[PDB]
Amino acid sequence: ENEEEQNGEEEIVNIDFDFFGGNPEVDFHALKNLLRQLFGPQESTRIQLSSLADLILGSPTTTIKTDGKESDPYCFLSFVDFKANHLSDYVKYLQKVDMRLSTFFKTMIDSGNKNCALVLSERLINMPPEVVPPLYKITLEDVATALGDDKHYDFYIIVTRKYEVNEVDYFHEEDRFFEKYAKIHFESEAKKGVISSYMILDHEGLVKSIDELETEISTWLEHHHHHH
Amino acid sequence: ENEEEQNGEEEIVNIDFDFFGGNPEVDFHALKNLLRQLFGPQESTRIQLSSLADLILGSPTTTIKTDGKESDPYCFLSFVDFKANHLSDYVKYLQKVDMRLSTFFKTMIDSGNKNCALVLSERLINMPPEVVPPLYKITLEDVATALGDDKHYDFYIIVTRKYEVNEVDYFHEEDRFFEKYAKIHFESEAKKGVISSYMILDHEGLVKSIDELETEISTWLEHHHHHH
Ligand SMILES: [Ca+2]
Repeated sequence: ENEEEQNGEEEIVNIDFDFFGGNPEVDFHALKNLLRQLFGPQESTRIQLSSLADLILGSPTTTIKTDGKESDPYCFLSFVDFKANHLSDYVKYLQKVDMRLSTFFKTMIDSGNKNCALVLSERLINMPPEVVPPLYKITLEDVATALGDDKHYDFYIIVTRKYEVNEVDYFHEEDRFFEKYAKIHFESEAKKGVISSYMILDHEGLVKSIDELETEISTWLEHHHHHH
Repeated sequence: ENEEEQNGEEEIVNIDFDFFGGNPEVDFHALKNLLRQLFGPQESTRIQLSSLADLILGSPTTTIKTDGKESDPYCFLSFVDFKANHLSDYVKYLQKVDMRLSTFFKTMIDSGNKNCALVLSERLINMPPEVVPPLYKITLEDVATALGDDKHYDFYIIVTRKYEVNEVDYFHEEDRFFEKYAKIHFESEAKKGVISSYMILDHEGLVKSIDELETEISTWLEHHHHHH
């Protein structure tokens, strides 16, 4: 059939970071395990991660795969809509994390017309951090294009994880910038050296964070990995 | 059948630069046309380019393809062995280019112990120049791995092309660095605004040139496109 198969085509390692929309036929298992990594072994027992993975797969979502469209995602970003999922298990969880979250939802979001995205972002720890700017730009475009009129979310709820080095460092280096612009930031006590961290950002702050995150490599990736 | 085909897999453009060994079953036509571009319309009538492309396909050669292993190379680098091909049409051509190349060949032949690569390097003008450091590193490894003992060629004869701006500029930005380290470098008179340029480098000068050429992006490519 294909005379280039089994004919020296793998002599050179070629690791490519290809971006795909969330695929409900392929991505569920790997997404569920990335959520387990994000929330950690204790909080994973407190969230229905199967339900959250299903929600993600019906939401604006971008994955990164190095082993083809058929393979597992090694990184994803998803913007889950708060108001449309206001009765979801994950919203139920977030309402109980801290009064700052429940107060924000009630007073800033339920109060009026402002829209809130629940950000789910995780990747295997060997994934390069320079994929993050193109990842956010593509997924933000998914929202803006579907909403039309260059609209966007007003606020973003980001859950992430940090660690004690014996000093605290970041699994996701972009969180350094998110923290700089966060309207609200708080963290749980460390457990097994890992800290659960919660940030509320407005859209201006999110965009500023991604701009400040840009490197020569992430700009290169944006030029080669983008919507039509 | 592949259920991920015709299922949203092209929503995001993903341009990747994959590196392959020279493929005699696929690459001949494109290599010959890249040789025509390299030598130009006048000198192409003075070289048997079919014979040269055949020599390239039997030599250490790396190509870059964006459209898969079955597609045409858009960039290649080849090190053709001088001594093994010392009666070839291409050596005959180089001997008559200029007394400065003929004198170098004589000094080499008479030495009896030095090895020289005939470097053939060309790419479509839309290819990004940052691919050049990983392209050279992979092809040099082809030589060193085959020979063992970290051995390498002593000298490299590079034919290239430059152009008159109406000032002289480079089709291959790496030539600016090669020129600074060249054992011998001379150029023919411009024809139709295009200048034929001839460089002889020793291995130390070639290594220094590639190191000077490295950028954040070319180093990124090296980390993701390399031998096993
Ligand atoms: Ca790349």
